[PDB]
Amino acid sequence: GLSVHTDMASVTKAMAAPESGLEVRDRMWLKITIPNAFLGSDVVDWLYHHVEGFPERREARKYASGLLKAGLIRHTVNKITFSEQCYYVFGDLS
Amino acid sequence: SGLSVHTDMASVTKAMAAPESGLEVRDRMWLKITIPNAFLGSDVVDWLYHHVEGFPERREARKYASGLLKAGLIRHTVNKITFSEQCYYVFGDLS
Amino acid sequence: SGLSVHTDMASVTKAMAAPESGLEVRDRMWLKITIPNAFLGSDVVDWLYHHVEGFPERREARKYASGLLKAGLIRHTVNKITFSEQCYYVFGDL
Amino acid sequence: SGLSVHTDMASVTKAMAAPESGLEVRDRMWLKITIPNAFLGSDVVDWLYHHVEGFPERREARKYASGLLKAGLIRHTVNKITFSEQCYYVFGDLS
Repeated sequence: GLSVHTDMASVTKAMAAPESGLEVRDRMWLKITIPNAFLGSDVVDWLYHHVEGFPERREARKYASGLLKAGLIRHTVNKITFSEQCYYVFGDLS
Repeated sequence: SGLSVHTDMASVTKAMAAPESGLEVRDRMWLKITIPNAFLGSDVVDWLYHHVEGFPERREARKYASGLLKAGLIRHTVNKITFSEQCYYVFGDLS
Repeated sequence: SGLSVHTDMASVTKAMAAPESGLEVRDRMWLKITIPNAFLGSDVVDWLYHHVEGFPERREARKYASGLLKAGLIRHTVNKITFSEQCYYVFGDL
Repeated sequence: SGLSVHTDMASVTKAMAAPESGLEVRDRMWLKITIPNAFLGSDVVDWLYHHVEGFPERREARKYASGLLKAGLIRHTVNKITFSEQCYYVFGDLS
């Protein structure tokens, strides 16, 4: 039904139709170059392994959330709540 | 040994930020965007090779996909010109 | 810069494999499998809630779906017992 | 409309399983496997291009990555022969 002889716009319209078989998703992943960034779970891990006084990892997560509230670490996107799957940078440490 | 829950917060943070602290710190971040009906360039190429007659090899279906981008029939999700199988695309104006 | 196309390949790889090399390493991988007519647990829960009368709220549609898995009317694709909306399923022997 | 909590369960399932039932189906699924220290082919190519001098463009860094897979210095996690940026690898025997 379709070939290299078919006009391009018609081929694309067929590809864009319901049930065409094109594999699609409602999410995408993008890589941004940001100097000196770090993953929320990596902060929590570092705290739990290098800072004494956390009985369970849950308490390290809570400290990292405190760090964000104080502006010692900062969100890279417009977000308020602490999250382990988000990326962060250091605050003003002057 | 040396840092505890009793240490000043700024000083902990500055320990974590020093060179050689062990914190995984790198020049990148990954972000999840919700974009309904987006698609990888490799899946366009696969669809074309499987549904459009006359591609002697897969590389010819890749070149045709690049032609779709050039024409505006598909569009990059970010500001980039060259076609790549690893990037995400959406459909252009099909009205 | 200390590495180039003149460096032996084995040494370049041991550099990439070193701690703190820069290379993103994580303890996971995602595998894509072709399985005609598979579906997410959430897609089952949605269909029951929209098409079967008498559920007071969505949670009871979730419990019904878990009942379908117990009965073998739907099946996990991997060896697992607990029903989850995020997992993939196929139909049982009907 | 026709189906309720009083309907036998097998019949509800057969209705859900019929063509045009409205059930969202797919023919691809994604499985997560816990593999220690695995990495994407794309991150290999990014690392090489960023840290190894003498690549005129990124495609030469990819060709180099492919060199590494042939030599067994890196290894596919599933039985695939050719190098792909979208697949996951682990290191080979490094002593």
